[PDB]
Amino acid sequence: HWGYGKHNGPEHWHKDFPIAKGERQSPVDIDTHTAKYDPSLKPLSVSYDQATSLRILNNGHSFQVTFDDSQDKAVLKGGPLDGTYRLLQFHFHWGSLDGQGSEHTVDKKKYAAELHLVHWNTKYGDVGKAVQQPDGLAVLGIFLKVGSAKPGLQKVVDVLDSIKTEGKSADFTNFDPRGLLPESLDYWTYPGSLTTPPLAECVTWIVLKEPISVSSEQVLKFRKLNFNGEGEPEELMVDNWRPAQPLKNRQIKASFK
Ligand SMILES: [N]S(=O)(=O)[C][C][C][C][C]C123[B@]45[B@]67[B@@]89[C@@]1%10B81%11B698B746B814B562B%10%1143
Ligand SMILES: [Zn+2]
Repeated sequence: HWGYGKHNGPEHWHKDFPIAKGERQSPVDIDTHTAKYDPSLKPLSVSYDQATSLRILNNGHSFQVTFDDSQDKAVLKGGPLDGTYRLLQFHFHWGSLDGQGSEHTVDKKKYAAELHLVHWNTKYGDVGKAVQQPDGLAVLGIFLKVGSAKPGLQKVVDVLDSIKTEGKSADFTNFDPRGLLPESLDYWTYPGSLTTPPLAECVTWIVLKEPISVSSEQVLKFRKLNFNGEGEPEELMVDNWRPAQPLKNRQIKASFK
């Protein structure tokens, strides 16, 4: 039922998910001048050398690449985190035009898209249990700007024609998520939520300062996907982003000066 349209979009979500108006919702505007440099923050540890991608799926809200999270193969640790977080999946949010699409904003600037690498804390054993905990998930967010192509994204965009509509999926092995990362691991961090229903307040957000560049042709392939199932009226999967939510009683910390 929920989606991104006029009648079922983000302003409606609180009716099914009342935490939508809670105290630690995501995304937020990152006011770069108000973020506090915290010299006690550690460098982020991203260990993706043994990542095993499995499948790529159109879920009717975005597309996602799912990983084998049954062992510690692709993990996030360090930064603001305590313990080890396993990579479950990545997905994107994007716009109908290049001036919107990101969920987080930086001094009110919207990027063309935002990549989310979703990880869960191994202390809770499974993602279902982790979503019920205030430190259950760590999501690494990366902004996409339009310019030069990202070579490491191309394997992903080339299979999107095979998952056009909601419910389609395909085998998607040997995809290396290291090829989606920018040079710097400088980050902002704050406590927040899932940006899609159920909007659970379980996420340590880690948002990279450095965007990656993708080409117009790459982002145009995102915009050919459909929210609808095959046999329903065609509704392009664009503008699948939640807008910035109130910061309330939170401080955004920066790993860098
Ligand atoms: N946009 S985001 O905040 O990166 C989404 C983060 C969570 C994605 C993975 C999920 B959410 B809860 B638990 C796990 B199951 B249920 B719903 B289902 B989706 B998958
Ligand atoms: Zn997301």
